[PDB]
Amino acid sequence: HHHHSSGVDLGTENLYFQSMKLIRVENFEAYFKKQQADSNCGFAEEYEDLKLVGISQPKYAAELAENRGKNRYNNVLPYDISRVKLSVQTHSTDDYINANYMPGYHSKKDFIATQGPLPNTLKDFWRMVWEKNVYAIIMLTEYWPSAQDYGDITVAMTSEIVLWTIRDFTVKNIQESHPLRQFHFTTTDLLINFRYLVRDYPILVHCSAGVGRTGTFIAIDRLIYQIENENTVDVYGIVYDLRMHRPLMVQTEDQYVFLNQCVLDIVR
Amino acid sequence: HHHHSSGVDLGTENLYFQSMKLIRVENFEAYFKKQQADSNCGFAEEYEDLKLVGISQPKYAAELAENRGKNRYNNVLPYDISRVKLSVQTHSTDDYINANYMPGYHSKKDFIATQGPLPNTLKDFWRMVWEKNVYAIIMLTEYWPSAQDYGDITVAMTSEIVLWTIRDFTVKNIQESHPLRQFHFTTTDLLINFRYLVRDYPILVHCSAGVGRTGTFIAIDRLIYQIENENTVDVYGIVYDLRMHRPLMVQTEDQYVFLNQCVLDIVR
Amino acid sequence: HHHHSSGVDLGTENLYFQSMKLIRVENFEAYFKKQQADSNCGFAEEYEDLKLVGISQPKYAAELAENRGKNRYNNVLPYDISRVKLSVQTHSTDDYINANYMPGYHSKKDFIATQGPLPNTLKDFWRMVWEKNVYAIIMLTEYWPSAQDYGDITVAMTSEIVLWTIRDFTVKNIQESHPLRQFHFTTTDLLINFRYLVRDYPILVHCSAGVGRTGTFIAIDRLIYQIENENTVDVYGIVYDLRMHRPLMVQTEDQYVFLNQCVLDIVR
Ligand SMILES: [Cl-]
Ligand SMILES: [Cl-]
Ligand SMILES: [Cl-]
Ligand code: NI
Ligand code: NI
Ligand code: NI
Ligand code: NI
Ligand code: NI
Ligand code: NI
Ligand code: NI
Ligand code: NI
Repeated sequence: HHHHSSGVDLGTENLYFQSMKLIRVENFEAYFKKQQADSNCGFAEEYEDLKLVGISQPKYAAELAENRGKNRYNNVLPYDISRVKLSVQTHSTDDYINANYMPGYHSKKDFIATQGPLPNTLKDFWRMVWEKNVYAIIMLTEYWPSAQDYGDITVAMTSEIVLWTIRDFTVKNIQESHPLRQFHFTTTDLLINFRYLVRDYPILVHCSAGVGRTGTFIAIDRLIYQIENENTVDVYGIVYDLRMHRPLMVQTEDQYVFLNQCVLDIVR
Repeated sequence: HHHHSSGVDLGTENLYFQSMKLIRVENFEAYFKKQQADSNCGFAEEYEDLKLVGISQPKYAAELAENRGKNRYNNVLPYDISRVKLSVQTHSTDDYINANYMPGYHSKKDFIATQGPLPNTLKDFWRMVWEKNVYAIIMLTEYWPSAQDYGDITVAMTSEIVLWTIRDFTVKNIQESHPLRQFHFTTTDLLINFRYLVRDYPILVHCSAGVGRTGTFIAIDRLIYQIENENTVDVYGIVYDLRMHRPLMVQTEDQYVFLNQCVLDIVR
Repeated sequence: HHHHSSGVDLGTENLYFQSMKLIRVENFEAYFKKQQADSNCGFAEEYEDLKLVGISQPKYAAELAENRGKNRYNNVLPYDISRVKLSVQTHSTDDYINANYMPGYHSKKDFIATQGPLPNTLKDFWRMVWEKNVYAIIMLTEYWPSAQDYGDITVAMTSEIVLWTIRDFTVKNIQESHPLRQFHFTTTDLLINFRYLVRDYPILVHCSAGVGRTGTFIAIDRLIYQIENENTVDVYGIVYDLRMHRPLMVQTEDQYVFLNQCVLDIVR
């Protein structure tokens, strides 16, 4: 615990000053109207203000020569500070998975946001799932046994209900097993509903780059907790916080604006 | 959790090195004598050593053009890092109140230190009281209904005992209510007694600028807890910590020296 | 809670990136073989990589003119950030003891690592023991009453079993008493056994400079907890963390390599 003087770390200064924008829930009606005017231009400004948040943070792991083929996109790289570090065997660079711990409402490790695994990273994906005791997966878009072995880990599917759909697997170290529930997702009703569905039961959330839909989902889960326990809304401040842990969370003005659309609904 | 190398933030370095001065309570007699000698000159040095603590911290919110009329004094401005951020409606700058969270003995949000509200900030004052769930106010010197509405908040007075005096109000959102107890204060006996009085029952503490009497009060409350649970005294280190969260806490050598006078008494 | 941008504090950057090297316990057999090859050369590289960790941290207290005679060696000085600060009487510099809080598995104050006391620091040593509520001492190599007074503290010996050996003392403020147990230590069996012995019963650990054997002991205690609760090993990351709080913890390649020898055993 230390405070910083002005001038040391500009990023830290942004954080103290304008990292957050609280609205009481009983004023969100009036406020949402204000921002959906001149065609969303108010939300476009909040969204533009967030654009540089957290992008100055180091990402050495992700940029090493050996870890190039483990990243789906070159512009979506995990920040060193929040990345998920796997165990090691042959060299340090085994530890790498394009994945970050994201804060939820209750703690900082509530989520792992990650990209949809590559052919050459499926082994690492399941390793991550086992090592970090992952019990739920949220697929927001075929890396699973329709049992298959992936490295030192064996994955068996044990239930499939197609309605979104729900799947149950067992993950086992081939040298001990935990069970897993994956929630596969396929108006704002559907998103809000899909989440309340999910919440009955570290939550790994992936879309394709692990950033747009992934961010919208995590965000809405947090907003809902804040709407039920506090009686307030902070879309700006949640995305800010997500950006401080992984780049591009909520990737388009439309997703940002859409989050706000979901909130406006819950509030009625 | 990170440690800093030397040279990064001199303020942080001061904090690691000489931010604190512990005296066992059974040695405070001997020590107090030492500092009240050559006419208080020992306490004058501790007091001079504290003079620059925390003043290099950013205060952007407080210095914006729109927030000028919300500050009673121009030399008492809240640091960004600890300021109380209110909810928003028309623009960001609604969030502003000249107020800081101050640490108490038990946590960092134990107190809010603030200035005595201005005519144009009474609405914000009551909003702060409601939003941040304030149950006690400590007035250390007429912003209350002798019910009145202040913005979206309604304040009714429900009890007044004049002895110091004690008042009870109800604060209500005009769109849910909590009750409030205000302790209005009017030798070191009176201060020590006024506090023990207060403690039976986030505590908002205000004098005029929210800094001298405000700091002396908070400080003495902490010292007393430290004297009862630890068996030690750290006046220097408490003021240091208060300065790291709001400027000028304990504003004159006389208040500092007076805190020490109160301690010397409790110790007998 | 703040993250830092790249470039602010290189030490902090090292911490985010390569501060840690996790091995699942069921892979340590294969990994240990790899590092004991070309005559320990793999462990020599891990050990060389750790050599600069934490050495850029400020140590003002330890370097002041008045505190020179309180340090056994001039190259083993406590970092300001973790040093143990004693109470004061005649001036600030009374607070000084060549000692640092070291993190254990459960918290950051689990250990105090310190040098074997000097003739002119025995008073401070016992003061530290009393003030910081020390219940166990681990001697890893005659500062105790075979009752003697040391400053304002009286130390009586109450039990001595010679087998390593175990001693019990009572420490008393001569102006209240707690009891104390000292564990005096005299293959990897003996170290692992000596620890399990110790653990039945802030733990002060000292060798001569408070750094080699001291570090090996603390480290092995942490590794064992990590092997029992996680099912993993991180020798590199534990020493790293110890170096961030006191210099030279695990002082030779042989101690580092020996820690790994102890782990390899437990794993069988
Ligand atoms: Cl973090
Ligand atoms: Cl703070
Ligand atoms: Cl620390
Ligand atoms: Ni800390
Ligand atoms: Ni912390
Ligand atoms: Ni603070
Ligand atoms: Ni942290
Ligand atoms: Ni630390
Ligand atoms: Ni920092
Ligand atoms: Ni904090
Ligand atoms: Ni964080």
